[PDB]
Amino acid sequence: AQRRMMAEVPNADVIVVNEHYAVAVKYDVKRSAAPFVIAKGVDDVAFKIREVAREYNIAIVSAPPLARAIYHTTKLDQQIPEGLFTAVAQVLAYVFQLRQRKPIPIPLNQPIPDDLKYHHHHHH
Repeated sequence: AQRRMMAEVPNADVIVVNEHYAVAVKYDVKRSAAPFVIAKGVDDVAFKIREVAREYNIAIVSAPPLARAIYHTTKLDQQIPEGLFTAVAQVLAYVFQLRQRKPIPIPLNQPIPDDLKYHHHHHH
């Protein structure tokens, strides 16, 4: 949650959002096979990421379990875990296929893996 992180949000391909979550995701294959997180924050920092993204016409999409799973499993400048690739790649496909405001609700097409979930859950 830095000015240095906030300066990177203009380079995002998408913000996955939804106590508030926002993760700014980039796909740049000359650097990494998997998308990577270039900004992330919760609550107010999440809304500052969103406001910058909207200023720069960067798609913001609501998929709450994906937003949370990315945030919990991916540090800044790190690739998302392999278990989230297909879900993020399908969000990216939708973003890239948009034609030339609340976030766009996108249904997930499969579950988020158990091992990337239950971050706040009290196990017995």
